Amino acid sequence: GSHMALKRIQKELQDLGRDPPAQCSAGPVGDDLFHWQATIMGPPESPYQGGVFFLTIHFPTDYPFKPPKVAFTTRIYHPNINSNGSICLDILRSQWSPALTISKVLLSICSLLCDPNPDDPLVPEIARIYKTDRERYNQLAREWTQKYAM
Ligand SMILES: [Cl-]
Ligand SMILES: [Cl-]
Ligand SMILES: [Cl-]
Ligand SMILES: [Cl-]
Ligand SMILES: [Cl-]
Ligand SMILES: [Cl-]
Ligand code: NA
Repeated sequence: GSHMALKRIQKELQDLGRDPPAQCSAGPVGDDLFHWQATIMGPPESPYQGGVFFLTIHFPTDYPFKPPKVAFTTRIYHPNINSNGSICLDILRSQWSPALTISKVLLSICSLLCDPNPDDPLVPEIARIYKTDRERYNQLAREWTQKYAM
């Protein structure tokens, strides 16, 4: 009894090894199954193309009924990800469902890199630039990718 999160995390880890993603990867940090690290590749047609971005993940005690805590540890220019690596994504808060897995979360973050959401922003200056001056947004996102993520 009382191994809800661990059993779920172990099952996700097993499944991940059997049929992993292409654009991202993840796994536990040593013996601590509650602490994972992940990598996301900048999506190919996005201004993040060529970049490699690292993330840290902590699963809560009541996983899968509460969402994982996920943050970037690589700098990225994006309206939903701030300079501390915090991420604003609905499925990490009010739209979490136990149906979601860490692989699905990571793929959703990849989708968010492809298609930022300035209506749920975390960095208002970037949200405004994205919404109204896409050329500038793309150029800055490319420069940040080249400075920090290659
Ligand atoms: Cl159990
Ligand atoms: Cl297996
Ligand atoms: Cl909890
Ligand atoms: Cl665009
Ligand atoms: Cl540089
Ligand atoms: Cl620098
Ligand atoms: Na968008």
